[PDB]
Amino acid sequence: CLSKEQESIIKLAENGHNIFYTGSAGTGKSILLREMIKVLKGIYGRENVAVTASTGLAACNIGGITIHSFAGIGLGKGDADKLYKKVRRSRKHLRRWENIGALVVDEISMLDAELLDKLDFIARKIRKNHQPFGGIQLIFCGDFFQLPPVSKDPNRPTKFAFESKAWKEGVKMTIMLQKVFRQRGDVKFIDMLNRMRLGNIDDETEREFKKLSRPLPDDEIIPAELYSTRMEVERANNSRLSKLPGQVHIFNAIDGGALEDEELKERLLQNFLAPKELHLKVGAQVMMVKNLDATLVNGSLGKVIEFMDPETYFCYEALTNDPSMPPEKLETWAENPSKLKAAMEREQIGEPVSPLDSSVFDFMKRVVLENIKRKEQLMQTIHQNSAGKRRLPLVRFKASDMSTRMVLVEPEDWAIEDENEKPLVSRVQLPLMLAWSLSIHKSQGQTLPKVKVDLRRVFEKGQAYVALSRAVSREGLQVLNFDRTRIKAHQKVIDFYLTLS
DNA sequence: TTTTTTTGGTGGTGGTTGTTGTGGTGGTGGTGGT
Ligand SMILES: Nc1ncnc2c1ncn2[C@@H]1O[C@H](COP(=O)(O)OP(=O)(O)O)[C@@H](O)[C@H]1O
Ligand code: ALF
Ligand SMILES: [K+]
Ligand SMILES: [K+]
Ligand SMILES: [K+]
Ligand SMILES: [Mg+2]
Repeated sequence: CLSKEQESIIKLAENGHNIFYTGSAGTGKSILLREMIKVLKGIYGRENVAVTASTGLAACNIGGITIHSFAGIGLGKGDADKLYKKVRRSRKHLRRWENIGALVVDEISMLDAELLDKLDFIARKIRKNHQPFGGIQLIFCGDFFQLPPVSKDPNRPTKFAFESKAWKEGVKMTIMLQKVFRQRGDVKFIDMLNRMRLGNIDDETEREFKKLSRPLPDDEIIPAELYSTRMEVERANNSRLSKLPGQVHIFNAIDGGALEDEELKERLLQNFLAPKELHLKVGAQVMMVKNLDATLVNGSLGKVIEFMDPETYFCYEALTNDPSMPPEKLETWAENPSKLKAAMEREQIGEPVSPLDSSVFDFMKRVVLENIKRKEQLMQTIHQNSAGKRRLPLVRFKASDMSTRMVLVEPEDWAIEDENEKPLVSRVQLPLMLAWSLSIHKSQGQTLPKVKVDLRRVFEKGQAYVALSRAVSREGLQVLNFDRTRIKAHQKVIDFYLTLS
């Protein structure tokens, strides 16, 4: 049901142009990108379109992965020549760069000039091809009135992308969307945001946002919550978890790394994104933070169903997807776990095991011949035999393709490197974090019809604008600590947008 | 104040980094593995 404007951008891409297209929050940029990818893939081949964004959550929104994950450059910090050498070792990433025909990059506002220039070097060098990006077709999408790249604060609204040599030679074409969809119900709200987008906040606009400080309805819809800093986010996530009914399950990380200063180690540990102490409950909302396979990536959203050991989960999964599931099969595995292990492997202590929440057996429930749910009492027995085995969270993850894949999530390992690649710090922990609340950075690209926003710690230009334009309706938005002095837009972006009509 | 991540050969400034190689479609490495 794409608009006249959206379809012409898709059709322009068919003609082979290297395009950047843009528009205010909620103009339908990502919804259009999703559809565009199908036709680029039909032109180039299923495996030959790189779909990428600046953050994990924004990449998942269009079925892709982070530009960093795609390129194979790690953090991509060093000289272009060093990154290229890292890339050319890894067979997956070198072949990817040689074979792809198109590179899709969403939320481009968060990509700094150095990365584009280095990426240009990499594509030119790998493909033996002096075209702007080795000839890869470029589709760039985002809004530079939103967040700039993440940096600290020497003198760094880091030169944005439009200042990169790679950009000026590569980007052939720009397209601007104008119609705001996200907030379409509320024209006064849309006008307030777009002027807020440009850093032009008047008194009357300020009055209306300060009016939205009233609390949200206590209704069963759990709100999204947005904060500037990870510390704010963790407090909001842990609060919501404590309101959930249920026994807490504690997962303490295993940390290491061959550095003598314990404090220095902890500084490096903070940026691993998986918590030291992961607390989960049945019903907890979680986010995947590691790239495990093709459709389970950083940004995948899920809900904890229960906690089971691998033997129990094999039975749970098979009971799911059952032709009719004669309860005899479950019984064989119950009294003879040696047969469960073989069955499981054919396809490949002092703490009481709490029984499974009855909600996890609801899928079979939606005539006493078939209402004999002995399997529920059979599944509970098999689970009880897991006393003294590790019980992992079963999470229903939802991918960008609308699939609802159930995964019993095992611990993974993280490591960082040096100027070269010696590991400084390493951790083993589940690749999960609570995700009712989101940082404003990772929220960028999301649509949040019920959201609380606390602007108390906003610092970068455009951050306040990003947070409020996630909302759909004013009735579903609360804003705390709005301050107009913290919303001024970057003049370089105002100027750049002047060559656009 | 915030984001970004890692198998194999089209490296060798390292095995303390290989259950990540119980490898070999690599050689400007050798405290690793056969
Ligand atoms: N043509 C359209 N018709 C109806 N709704 C749309 C259309 N385009 C976008 N939307 C809605 O607008 C919201 C934001 O769109 P999105 O593609 O995320 O914009 P952006 O990526 O620019 O923020 C989505 O929830 C989507 O449902
Ligand atoms: F610019 Al957006 F969601 F991608 F507001
Ligand atoms: K090696
Ligand atoms: K060797
Ligand atoms: K080797
Ligand atoms: Mg988008």
